Amino acid sequence: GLSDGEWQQVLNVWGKVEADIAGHGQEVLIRLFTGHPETLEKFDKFKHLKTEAEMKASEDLKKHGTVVLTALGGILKKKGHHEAELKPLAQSHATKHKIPIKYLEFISDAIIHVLHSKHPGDFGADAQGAMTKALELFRNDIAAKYKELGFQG
Amino acid sequence: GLSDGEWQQVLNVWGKVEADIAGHGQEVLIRLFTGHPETLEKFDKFKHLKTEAEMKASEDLKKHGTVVLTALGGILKKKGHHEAELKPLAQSHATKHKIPIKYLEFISDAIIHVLHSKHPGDFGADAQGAMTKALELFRNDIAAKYKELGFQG
Ligand code: HEM
Ligand code: HEM
Ligand SMILES: [O]
Ligand SMILES: [O]
Repeated sequence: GLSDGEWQQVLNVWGKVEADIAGHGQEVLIRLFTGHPETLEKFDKFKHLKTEAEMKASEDLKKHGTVVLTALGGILKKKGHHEAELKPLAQSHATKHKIPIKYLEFISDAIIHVLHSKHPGDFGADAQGAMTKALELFRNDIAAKYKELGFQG
Repeated sequence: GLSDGEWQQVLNVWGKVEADIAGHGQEVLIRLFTGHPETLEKFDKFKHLKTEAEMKASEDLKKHGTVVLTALGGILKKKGHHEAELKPLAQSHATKHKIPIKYLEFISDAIIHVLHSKHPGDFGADAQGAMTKALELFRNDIAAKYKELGFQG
């Protein structure tokens, strides 16, 4: 994973990307298609393009490059936000508090019980299943950080 | 990992939690500590709490309950935001376009090339390493969705 400064570096350079997203998107796809021409075959609209000049002249290529970099930017930003909260929690619970995954299972059990007890009208079988799944995602994401850190959990 | 309706159900019950985060948190920790007393042994600052009534009386147990559920809610919500960004892309790239991970590697390297080419002062060695790592996280996250969707990338 990335450190906090590395995430900020990603954000900073993406701001440059978004300041000229059309130019960046064009250049990315041109680099892809010239370096790896087989990738062109995936694109009905593009697969006839043979030269960088032809690629730069394609309005369809330019708008697709923007679509790609817009989508990737959002994924990167949202990953960064999740990481910024997950990472410190995994770090402290692995290295200072030394909390095994089974104990995260136990608190998940308690959360499910408390929610069912307090809010049965908002916690029927499907909603309880949803929360059970969500808490498992959380535990798994912590466990993956534990493994990176070397903590048995 | 959850459907859209399941995420809605999670966020709906979480809104109920947020109407009294401290009460919910207190109740979760007391459930945990009463059911699994070894978990209370991890909290050196709660060594004075032995009985259920003592737990109920503790200002700091309740405050810690707030800390725990505030953190968990942020992580759950941010996971949901990231999932929702990954979802449309993994759907199409697995099931319609059928883009191998090797082609995602190619476009990742193309992005790094373009950023180096365009911004060498800003996008030096460390920032390039950051972006390289971030794009690997992206590819691995899509690869995990591919396997859930039955697509060998
Ligand atoms: C950073 C990686 C990538 C991102 C963020 C990305 C994003 C997108 C987006 C947002 C769309 C339009 C909506 C959709 O169909 O999902 C799209 C379409 C498509 N992508 Fe990707 N893509 C990536 C990599 C690739 C690669 C490497 C290839 C092929 C070698 C590819 C092939 C396609 C194809 C064929 C379409 C449909 C084009 C059309 O019919 O207009 N994608 N991509
Ligand atoms: C939903 C799961 C959990 C969440 C979101 C959570 C959250 C937190 C947060 C936000 C802190 C303060 C900042 C930090 O040190 O990271 C904390 C501290 C701590 N957590 Fe957790 N925690 C969870 C589960 C557990 C479990 C199950 C245990 C023990 C069995 C545990 C033991 C501790 C301890 C010992 C501290 C330090 C308390 C003190 O300040 O003295 N945590 N936790
Ligand atoms: O794409
Ligand atoms: O905690």
